[PDB]
Amino acid sequence: PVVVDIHTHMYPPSYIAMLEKRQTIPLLPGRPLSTHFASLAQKMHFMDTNGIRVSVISLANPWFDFLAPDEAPGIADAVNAEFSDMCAQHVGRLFFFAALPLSAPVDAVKASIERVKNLKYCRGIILGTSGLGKGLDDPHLLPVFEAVADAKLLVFLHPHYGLPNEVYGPRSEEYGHVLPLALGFPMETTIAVARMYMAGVFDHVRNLQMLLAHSGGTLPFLAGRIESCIVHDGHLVKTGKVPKDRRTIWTVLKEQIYLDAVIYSEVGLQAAIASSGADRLMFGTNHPFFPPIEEDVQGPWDSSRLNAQAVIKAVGEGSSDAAAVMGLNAVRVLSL
Amino acid sequence: TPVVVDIHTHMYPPSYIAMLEKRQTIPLVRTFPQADEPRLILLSSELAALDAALADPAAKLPGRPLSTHFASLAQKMHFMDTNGIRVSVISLANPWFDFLAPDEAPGIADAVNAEFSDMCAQHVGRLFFFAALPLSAPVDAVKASIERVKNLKYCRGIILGTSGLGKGLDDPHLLPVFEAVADAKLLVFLHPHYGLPNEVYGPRSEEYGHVLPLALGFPMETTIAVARMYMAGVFDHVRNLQMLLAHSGGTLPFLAGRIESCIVHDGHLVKTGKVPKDRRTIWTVLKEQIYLDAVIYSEVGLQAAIASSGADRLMFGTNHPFFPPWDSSRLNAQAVIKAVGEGSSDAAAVMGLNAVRVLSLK
Ligand SMILES: [Zn+2]
Ligand SMILES: [Zn+2]
Repeated sequence: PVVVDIHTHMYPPSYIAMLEKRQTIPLLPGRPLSTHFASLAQKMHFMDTNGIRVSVISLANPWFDFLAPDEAPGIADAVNAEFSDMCAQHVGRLFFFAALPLSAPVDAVKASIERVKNLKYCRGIILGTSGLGKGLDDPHLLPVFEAVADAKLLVFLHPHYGLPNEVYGPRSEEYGHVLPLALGFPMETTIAVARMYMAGVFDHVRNLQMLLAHSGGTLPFLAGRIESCIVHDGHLVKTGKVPKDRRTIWTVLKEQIYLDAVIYSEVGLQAAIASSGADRLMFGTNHPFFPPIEEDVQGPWDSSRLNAQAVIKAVGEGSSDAAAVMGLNAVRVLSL
Repeated sequence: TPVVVDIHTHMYPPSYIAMLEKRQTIPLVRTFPQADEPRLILLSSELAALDAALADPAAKLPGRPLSTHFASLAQKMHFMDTNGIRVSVISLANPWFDFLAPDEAPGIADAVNAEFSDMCAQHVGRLFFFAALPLSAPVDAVKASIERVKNLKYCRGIILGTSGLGKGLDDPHLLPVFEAVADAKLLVFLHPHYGLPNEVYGPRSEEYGHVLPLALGFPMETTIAVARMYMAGVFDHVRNLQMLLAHSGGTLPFLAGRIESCIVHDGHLVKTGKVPKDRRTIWTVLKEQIYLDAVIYSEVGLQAAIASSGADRLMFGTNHPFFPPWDSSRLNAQAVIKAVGEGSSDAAAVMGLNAVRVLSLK
């Protein structure tokens, strides 16, 4: 009964080092930074306490997107080295998603892909929605998707930019970070994957595999609506973009898309399972972003247990589908 | 045998269309040489396609085709008879009266609402309507329109967008409007229109047609609006308020759990005492003050909507006549057969009986 967490983050000491040369951004305001973000000891302590055996860690947002094109490749190389080295400290319990210097020229990005492919304990790539600066449906980004897919690396798509702040209205500050995090993040994810599907990225790179943060954002709920809008669209019909042999979003959700379990609900989880299948769901925690305010921070976490109990509500404890989502799927797909 | 009710179905009265035919700014209706039917242009996402069509008469046709079905009450009844729909609760479609000048808004709103009442009178027992409010006008002019539609025959609720008076739905100046509507026992039908700022769809948005604004922008707009209402405490401040949400609440049934998790873990909210132990959760609101329409186009969506609000709070809709190829009305009826089952009490409830009870359709 191996338990694997595929949605878990760290800010390495080398990453925090360069964060304190900037007074622009990254930064009462914002989040408070603790040892849980930086200390690998605190990570393994969290894993032991919460019954987690193997973690596929990844750098948290904003990654390297804010960096200048000249410094970004060098910084990405150093941070990815740290990740590989951190994984070697606890062999068999730690793997990682590498981050790419997407603010650098395409050549440097493709060179990074070749390097991280040959880094120990690396099993994939984490990337945001901005791409090279014009989203994931940017034609210049196709050779990047092709290189990542050929390298046998899983793409972990993660939000950061959310939606433009105006949408939340002039009272947004009164609700804390609830609106950007609860809505902005999953909506950003959905738009990005929709733009990918509409541009035909999945068709052009059919070996590409995609893991989606927060159960696809809202994708499992909006998939049917997206399909209906596609088949009825006059512009797409006239231009011959909708033939009979066209791969529907449901087919892509079951052939090329994986979903995480960080949805905090059995309602949402049931929708995601019915979208991709119980074999294509993977348990996550989003550690260390949601710590208890009243309860002890060094003990068990509320965010991790809510996602765990939802699985038991969805597929039942003891069954093959439960052991798969909780870890055995990640072991299978990410070669652990 | 059980009565079928369509609660999501639209009309533009002829006078409303004529008003749009002479607009040079969105919303508008424009006739093109290469098309028989005029073009309906309602959205900010259509702005670029419009300007390109005016400069070059060879470019793709902007907006959507304006069929006769939008203004035809006869074609509405024909559609109902063909699909076995006994009752339609009709509503003015977006953008309603939002774009009207503050001075002329209440007068036009009063006239159009009276037309809708007269339309329903042509087919007694088969047509009811949601009214629209002159929300660009001062609050007292809005209030005056509420007590007017309160007295109108066959009026069963209010349809409104997400902009409110201009500051959204969490604007405290809008609270008395929610109160008045709730005190009048009128169901509020929240409906999308504004979507999301066009930049989120990227520089290739034109290549995808209407898919992204309609399939994503609309439901996301709805979700942000309701979340803003909820976070502001609108459901606590107006306890008798009942809300019908278009397209199964947008994304709300899927995101509800995430919203809840973010609230309890929000440091700023907990410290300011905005998260008490006796607070009404989003789950509670979804079962007490929120109804959802059954226009989701999937069994996955509908099942999630049923789990969130309950079968007694789901209501069948078609979005007639925004579906030109009649098949989406059959597709949305088909999902009910798989989710709860054909012939059951739950199906009969979703398909019409819930609407009969909640809207007092007699
Ligand atoms: Zn995360
Ligand atoms: Zn509609």
